[PDB]
Amino acid sequence: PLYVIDKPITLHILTQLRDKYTDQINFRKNLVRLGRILGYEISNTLDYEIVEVETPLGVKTKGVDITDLNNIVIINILRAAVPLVEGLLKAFPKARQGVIGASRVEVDGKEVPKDMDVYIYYKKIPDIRAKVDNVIIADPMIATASTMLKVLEEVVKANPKRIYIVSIISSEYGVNKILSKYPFIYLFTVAIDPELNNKGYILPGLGDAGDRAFG
Amino acid sequence: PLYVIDKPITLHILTQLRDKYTDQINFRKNLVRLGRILGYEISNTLDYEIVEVETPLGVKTKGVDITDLNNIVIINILRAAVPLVEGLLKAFPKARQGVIGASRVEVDGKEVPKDMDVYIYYKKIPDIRAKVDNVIIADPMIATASTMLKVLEEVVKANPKRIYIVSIISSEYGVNKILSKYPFIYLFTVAIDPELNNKGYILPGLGDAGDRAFG
Amino acid sequence: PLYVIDKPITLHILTQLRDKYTDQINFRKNLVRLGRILGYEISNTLDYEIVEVETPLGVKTKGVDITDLNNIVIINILRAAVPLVEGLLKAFPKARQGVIGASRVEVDGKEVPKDMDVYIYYKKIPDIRAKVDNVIIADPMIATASTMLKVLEEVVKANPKRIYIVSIISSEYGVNKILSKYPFIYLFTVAIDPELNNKGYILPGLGDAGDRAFG
Amino acid sequence: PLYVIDKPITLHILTQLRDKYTDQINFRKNLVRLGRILGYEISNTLDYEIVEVETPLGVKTKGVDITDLNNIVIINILRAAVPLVEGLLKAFPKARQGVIGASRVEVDGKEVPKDMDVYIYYKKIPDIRAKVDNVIIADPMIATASTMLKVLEEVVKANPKRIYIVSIISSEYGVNKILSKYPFIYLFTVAIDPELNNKGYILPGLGDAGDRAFG
Ligand SMILES: Nc1nc2c(ncn2[C@@H]2O[C@H](COP(=O)(O)OP(=O)(O)OP(=O)(O)O)[C@@H](O)[C@H]2O)c(=O)[nH]1
Ligand SMILES: Nc1nc2c(ncn2[C@@H]2O[C@H](COP(=O)(O)OP(=O)(O)OP(=O)(O)O)[C@@H](O)[C@H]2O)c(=O)[nH]1
Ligand SMILES: Nc1nc2c(ncn2[C@@H]2O[C@H](COP(=O)(O)OP(=O)(O)OP(=O)(O)O)[C@@H](O)[C@H]2O)c(=O)[nH]1
Ligand SMILES: Nc1nc2c(ncn2[C@@H]2O[C@H](COP(=O)(O)OP(=O)(O)OP(=O)(O)O)[C@@H](O)[C@H]2O)c(=O)[nH]1
Ligand SMILES: O=P(O)(O)OC[C@H]1O[C@H](OP(=O)(O)OP(=O)(O)O)[C@H](O)[C@@H]1O
Ligand SMILES: O=P(O)(O)OC[C@H]1O[C@H](OP(=O)(O)OP(=O)(O)O)[C@H](O)[C@@H]1O
Ligand SMILES: O=P(O)(O)OC[C@H]1O[C@H](OP(=O)(O)OP(=O)(O)O)[C@H](O)[C@@H]1O
Ligand SMILES: O=P(O)(O)OC[C@H]1O[C@H](OP(=O)(O)OP(=O)(O)O)[C@H](O)[C@@H]1O
Ligand SMILES: [Mg+2]
Ligand SMILES: [Mg+2]
Repeated sequence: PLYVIDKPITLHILTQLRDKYTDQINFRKNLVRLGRILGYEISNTLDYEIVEVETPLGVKTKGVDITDLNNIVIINILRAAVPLVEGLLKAFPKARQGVIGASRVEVDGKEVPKDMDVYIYYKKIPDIRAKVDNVIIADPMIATASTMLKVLEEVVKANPKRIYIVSIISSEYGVNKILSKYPFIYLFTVAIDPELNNKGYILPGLGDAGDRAFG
Repeated sequence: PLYVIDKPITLHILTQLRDKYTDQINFRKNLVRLGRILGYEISNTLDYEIVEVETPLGVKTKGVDITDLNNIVIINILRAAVPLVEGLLKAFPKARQGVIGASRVEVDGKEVPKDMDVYIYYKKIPDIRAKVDNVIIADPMIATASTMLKVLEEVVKANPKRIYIVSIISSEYGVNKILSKYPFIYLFTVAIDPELNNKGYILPGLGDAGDRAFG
Repeated sequence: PLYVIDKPITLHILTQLRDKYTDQINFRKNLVRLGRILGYEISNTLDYEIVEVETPLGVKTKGVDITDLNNIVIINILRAAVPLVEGLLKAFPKARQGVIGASRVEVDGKEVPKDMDVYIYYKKIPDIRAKVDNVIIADPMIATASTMLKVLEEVVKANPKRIYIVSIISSEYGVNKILSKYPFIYLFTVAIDPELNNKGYILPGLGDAGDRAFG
Repeated sequence: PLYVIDKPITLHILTQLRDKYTDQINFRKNLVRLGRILGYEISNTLDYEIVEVETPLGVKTKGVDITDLNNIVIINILRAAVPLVEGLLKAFPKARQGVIGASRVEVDGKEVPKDMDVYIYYKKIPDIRAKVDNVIIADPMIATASTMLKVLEEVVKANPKRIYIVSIISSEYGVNKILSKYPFIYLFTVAIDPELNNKGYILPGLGDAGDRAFG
């Protein structure tokens, strides 16, 4: 399932992020912001049940309860996901948090075509309850999806109820590469960019979210 | 224009607010929360223009810019709007803030039928630019709309570009009373309750938002 | 008890507030900020008890518990206290909130000397438990103290355990006028300005906090 | 320079963190909280200059300006520092952010005495301006200081103006091991615990801040 959250509010922030004349304080702050907005979108897609409450004037009345806000396992993909996951926690307070690190298998002869043999050098995920939890992998940029797919490779094994992916900008290539392989995946993103260059950088993109937000 | 923002996320919070076993910290915090969510809805309805930005890799590209986030005049209707306006400011940072106080013309013989001759005892609004600003009157509860209409009576005179109304719960009666009189009004609300009793209290409602949030 | 919280961090923000080239977003945001900082100062003066907790490795160990964070009644003095009280709530989540409005008894012949016969036109305070609660009246500016003293006049009657006053800038005159009358009062403030002019405006002051923050 | 920020407000939160009956939402939230409080302490120790501003009524007047809030390089030591650094950013918005990962040189024969040959497997620090920046390394727990010293080993090389260390709980052993080696270091911490066991765990401590906050 593809969800392209391109409303005015989100395209407004996305524009600020794109703009290179946007300093670090603002670039970082916008990541957190979207995190909370896309965090809200995913919320309106989670499993909920109808409940009954009793108002003050004593009137038992129906209501909704997103019981699944109790089964959230967010997975922070360093280094740029951090700020994104910050805003995500504002929507999923009850989430356990996984941390993952991945590096392109250092080749030597610049090759990044469709695959840069990614490799995990850090992994710390809480227990994922099979067919119960809703895993949410966060990473602002999905370019060649080498990273994402490598992370998924491991998550899929846990067999959680649902698997969500939250990115700001993902590439034409990267979105199809993922969904074709894992069609049951709920992929949320704000914009889907046409192409990526021969270095794996997304175009038009927005530069390096990691350095833009940290350095 | 009526906008009933009844998505799962908003009906979820609304349910917590309804529930009388919800303490003050949480009841108040949920008002602020919705304020920011309904603040986001109104944002996706504001006038924006297409802009062009230059990414880092040097790619001039299109984007949206809600220029109207610059022309916002929020109007806080004491006493319960305060918390609501708190979250609203998180969506409209550039807004000037009006403060208003209204009291039912103290009669003596309990009468609240369709009108309780409301009266303004406090008023402090910034300058409202005719046909430029977008006025946003905030008040969680719209019951008989005596208060709202009394406030509008004064705002309409300013002749702003648009006029929005943000309420959590508004009554069948109160919504129609307002829109029939002022059809051009963008009325945002989460739920619209069937009826109000003979004291002007909304049913099923959620009790007194003012005392629930303050006392 | 006078507490002049003039540390670098607070004098830094106070300076920004003083500066007239500080827009509304920043001026307002700094009020909230100080609110939370002065909110922290008052916290280190509240009654607490020593407690014992059991760490994970199973080690019962001592700790402090500011039990009095449970007995807080904040009193928001319109119109400028609002933003200040916003940050104050971030330190005292468990506080009930009073709202008060006061106006100089509209004379005609500009007189503001030592007294401008203030008058309350709005009042909504929760129940204040005698000798239990710690009342905290918030108002960024204490000039002639006509407002403050008028508000206190009513609060003193409740006979709460303690009474705190949180202001950003208070005048030489206003501070002494209050403490001399009510010596048991814990008055917190960042700076105490030399004098106020013949209109009741503080000098050097920082202008109208109300219009600076709202309009 | 040792700074033990053991005020009631900080010992209050520290107590909640110690307490094993404190869930994840609250344990994590308290880390962020302290981050902002200890972030404020360090602020009152930074180099500032006296400035002059012009109030509204037109009165040039003195003020303080912590110019050094412009030269902050925070260094997040995974995995627990994340939440701590979250609150730290609320005090140092203008900071560049370094990320570091360290692992005990996997031996085989449980030995952790005074040194567990630590090893860095991840490092991404922005440029540190020699004798200009104020580096702030964040890590809630300083036990044997193997991690801290290993991180410092690299930071010292940059020769920044000042080097701060922000921890919640640090051990008798770890504090002296660091300051003896690097006496010019400004070490901030809330509590200093007596001893650590033979596994490197602090006593009384508060358990694993990483798993307490993430899993
Ligand atoms: N039990 C508990 N939950 C908290 C507390 N603080 C935050 N939370 C939860 O964490 C979520 C996000 O919290 P924060 O990081 O403080 O975010 P925020 O900017 O305050 O956002 P909102 O609280 O939604 O307005 C909230 O929606 C709450 O569900 C706390 O002190 N206690
Ligand atoms: N220029 C400026 N704008 C600010 C500052 N702090 C907040 N704002 C603006 O005010 C809005 C809401 O700010 P806050 O009350 O801090 O809300 P928040 O919980 O931090 O929410 P977000 O900043 O959106 O994540 C933001 O979206 C900003 O546009 C500040 O220090 N400087
Ligand atoms: N039980 C409960 N308490 C909350 C919640 N959100 C906030 N609080 C309390 O309210 C205080 C201030 O909350 P906020 O207005 O969200 O402030 P904040 O900017 O998030 O500040 P901190 O939570 O202290 O980091 C906190 O210190 C909490 O004690 C919530 O969802 N549940
Ligand atoms: N220019 C700019 N600075 C911002 C903005 N939002 C936050 N900041 C800065 O970042 C700091 C911490 O911001 P947040 O993470 O929003 O923290 P917060 O809970 O809102 O805390 P306070 O803003 O201090 O009340 C602030 O003190 C500001 O200096 C923004 O929209 N624009
Ligand atoms: O889809 P892919 O082509 O794999 O690219 C996406 C990933 O690459 C970048 O991380 P990087 O390794 O540059 O580290 P960073 O997190 O510090 O940016 C980016 O932050 C994503 O994590
Ligand atoms: O549509 P209406 O029938 O006019 O009712 C709605 C208004 O009444 C209540 O205010 P109240 O006067 O009770 O003061 P409060 O703000 O302290 O609740 C409520 O908070 C609204 O402001
Ligand atoms: O010590 P005093 O001389 O009485 O002055 C202090 C009070 O005066 C101002 O309120 P104002 O009536 O101007 O309304 P405002 O809250 O909108 O600023 C100020 O905001 C204080 O509330
Ligand atoms: O002073 P030391 O004895 O070196 O111990 C302190 C460090 O050890 C822990 O990290 P850990 O390696 O357990 O990973 P974590 O960050 O996930 O807790 C802790 O979070 C500190 O980072
Ligand atoms: Mg909060
Ligand atoms: Mg903010």
